[PDB]
Amino acid sequence: GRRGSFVEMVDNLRGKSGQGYYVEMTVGSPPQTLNILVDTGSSNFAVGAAPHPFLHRYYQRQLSSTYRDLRKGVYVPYTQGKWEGELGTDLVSIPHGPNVTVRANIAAITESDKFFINGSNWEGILGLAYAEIARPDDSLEPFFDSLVKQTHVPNLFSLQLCGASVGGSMIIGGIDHSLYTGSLWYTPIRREWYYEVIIVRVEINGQDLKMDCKEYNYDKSIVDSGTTNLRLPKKVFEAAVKSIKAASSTEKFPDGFWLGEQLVCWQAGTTPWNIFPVISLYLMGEVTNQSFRITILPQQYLRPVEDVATSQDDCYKFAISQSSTGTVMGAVIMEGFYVVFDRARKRIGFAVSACHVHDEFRTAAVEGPFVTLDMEDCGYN
Ligand SMILES: C[C@@]1(c2cc(NC(=O)c3ccc(C#N)cn3)ccc2F)C=C(CF)OC(N)=N1
Repeated sequence: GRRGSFVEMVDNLRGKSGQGYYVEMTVGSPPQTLNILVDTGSSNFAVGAAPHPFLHRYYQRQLSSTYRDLRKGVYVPYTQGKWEGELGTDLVSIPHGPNVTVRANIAAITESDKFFINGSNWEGILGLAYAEIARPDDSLEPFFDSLVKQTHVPNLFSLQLCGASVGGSMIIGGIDHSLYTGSLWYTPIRREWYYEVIIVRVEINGQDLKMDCKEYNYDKSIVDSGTTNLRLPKKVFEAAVKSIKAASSTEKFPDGFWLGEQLVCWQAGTTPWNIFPVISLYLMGEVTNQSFRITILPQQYLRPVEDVATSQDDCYKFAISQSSTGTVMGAVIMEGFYVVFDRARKRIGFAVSACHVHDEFRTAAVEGPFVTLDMEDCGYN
């Protein structure tokens, strides 16, 4: 397709619960196939390049006639573990994506810790965010930037994350209208580094948290397909769970559950969804003093934990958790919505996902417009 319909790319995402969403890619000539995690929270294209025992397969540079060494390394630490690699370029394509082949930067991973997941079916990570947060620096052109520069692929992508096997769609260079219902609503990308946005108001079951909105974006709010949780700043988390506790006080659960220190189980088929509140985030709109509201269900924040071998019941993780890095709108948010990363226009569109899991009483929602004053004061500097 060219606009509005891209049958080729529908259902091009796979994964497992809690292990993220991956797309099939090829690197080098002749083409080497790899499953690659779709990550809007980073900016490196990095692939396994050595026989780590967890890996189904890895990039074999020796086999590629189109491979070029940049004679430079890159060391990428995170909070939990790291990866390290050798920088180069090669020909990269997406079999179930646009019908093109691009020369892109590839970090050939040669050492890692707590990076590859044991039992997962991906071998690398596609950083979809901007050069500003690329490693080692902003001169290493991210994949999507190389894609847009070298081809006629429009400067946007969209994500439908569907939620042991998960599915979804990454529509590269377009939007597929079958993937959502109702209207897209757009929030401005504040700065092109992460996919930074501003949260303007928070409601639990319709009840405003009544916090200084500056808190909601302390020090950052981002959209991140490479994180499971809805992550909230601790002050906001405290307030949020306090209200979530109140709305659900029809039942009691240990404190640890709310901190994700323990899991909570119900007997098969009898999860009290209705005891749990909806969560609504108001996002800055396109227009001065105008906002919109996205609403998620317990279906989104209470996640099935499948691999619990010491229990026979239906066990769940509370997937809202505190943070030091700001708000992270991960899979918990994105699984409710069709999300349009409108890079050309510096904006992010949300619409009700045609695939989000709901019940017969409550649906995920995108609603507007609303009148919100002082939305700029919600940003942090
Ligand atoms: C570069 C990475 C990253 C992300 C992941 N992501 C996942 O493993 C993962 C798991 C489940 C879901 C879901 N749903 C999404 N991503 C793995 C390794 C990894 F290094 C680092 C962080 C933390 F700082 O956050 C983001 N967005 N990306």
